[PDB]
Amino acid sequence: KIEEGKLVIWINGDKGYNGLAEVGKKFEKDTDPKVTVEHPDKLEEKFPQVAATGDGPDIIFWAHDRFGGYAQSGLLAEITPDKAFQDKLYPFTWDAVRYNGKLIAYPIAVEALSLIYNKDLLPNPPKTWEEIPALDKELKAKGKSALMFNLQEPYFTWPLIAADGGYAFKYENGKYDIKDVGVDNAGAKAGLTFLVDLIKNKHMNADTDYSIAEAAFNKGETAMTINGPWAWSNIDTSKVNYGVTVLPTFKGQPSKPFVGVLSAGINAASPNKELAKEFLENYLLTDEGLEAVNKDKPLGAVALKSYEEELAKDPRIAATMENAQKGEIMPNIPQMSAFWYAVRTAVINAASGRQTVDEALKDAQTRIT
Repeated sequence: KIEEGKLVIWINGDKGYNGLAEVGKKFEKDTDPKVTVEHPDKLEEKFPQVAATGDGPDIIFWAHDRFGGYAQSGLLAEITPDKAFQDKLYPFTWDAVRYNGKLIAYPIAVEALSLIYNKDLLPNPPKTWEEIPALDKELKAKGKSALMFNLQEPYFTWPLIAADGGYAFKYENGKYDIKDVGVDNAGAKAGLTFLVDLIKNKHMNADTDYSIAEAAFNKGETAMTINGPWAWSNIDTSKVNYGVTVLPTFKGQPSKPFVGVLSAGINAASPNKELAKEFLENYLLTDEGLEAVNKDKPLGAVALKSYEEELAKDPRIAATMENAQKGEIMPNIPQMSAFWYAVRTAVINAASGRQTVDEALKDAQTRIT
C-alpha cells in the first residue's frame, strides 16, 4: 500500500524531475510531508500494474492521452478544483483532462513536436519533407546528415503520417467514433511510405532512437531533429546554434503532431489525496513551481495563465504552439493505448522491412478496431 504522510511522484525521464524535486522540497519545508520524485522506465505501463494493487505513486505525470484508460480502470481519484482555481488555467487544458463528464487530472503544460535545426549548418531550414533527400545528399558529402529523430516511438512519426490524411479516431459532433480509425487510409499510407523511402534511400536509419538522434544533433552531426520542449535544455548545454520552427509540410499540407497536455493524476488508492491536491494546486501550479521545473527541462506552453504570459515571449514556445495548432489534441479515450501500440508496431515493421507499409498499416488498423 501507499505510505501515508508523504508524496511519491512519478514523472517521465525526459522531464524535469530534479526541478520537480525542488518544488517537493519547498512543499516539505512549508507543510511537512516529504516528496520523493522518481522516473521509472516505462512508467505509463508500470503505473496501471502497480496502481491496480493499490500501490504506486500518489501522483502520476504523463501526457493526458493515457488518463482515460487509467480512469476507466478505477486508478484515478476525483479532482475537484474550485472555480477560482479552474480560472487560473486555460479551458482547452482542462478539456484534455475531462473524461466521462469529469476532470481526471490537473493539466500542467502543452507539448507539441517542432523542427529543431542547426542554424550554422542550415540557416534556411526546409519547408517541405520532399526537399529533405536532396538536402541529405548535400550534407552527406560533408560528412553530416540532414535529419535524425526517434523512429522507435510513433509519437515522432505520426505528424508525417497524419499530414496527408491519417488520423486516430474520427471526431464528429462532439464525439469520438472508436470504429472509425484512419490508420490504413491513403493519407496514412502516403506519409509512412515517404518515411520508409527515406530509410530505403539511406537518408535515415530504421534503428535510430531518442538517444541516438539527440546525441547526433547535439554533437552537430545532423542538421535537424524533431523533438519537444523538454529537449531544449540538453541542446542549450551543447552550445549548438539552434532554432525551433514549423515542421515541414508533406504533399503541401502541414505536419500534424499529436498535442499532449502533460498532466498530473492522483492515485485512487492514495491515502494522501489532500496532500496531493495541496501540492499540485498551491505549490506546483504557481509561477514559482512551474519555473523550477521549467528551468530544469522546459515544459512547453504551460497551462497556468500567469506563467504562460512569461513563457509566450520565447520564440521556441511560439513555434511549439504554431505546430500545436496545425496538429490535434490527442484523445484521452481508453482506446488510445491500443492505437499507440498498433501504430508503434506498424512503423517499426515498415521501417525495418519486416512488412510493407500497406500490410503494416492494414494490420494496425485491424488490431485497433
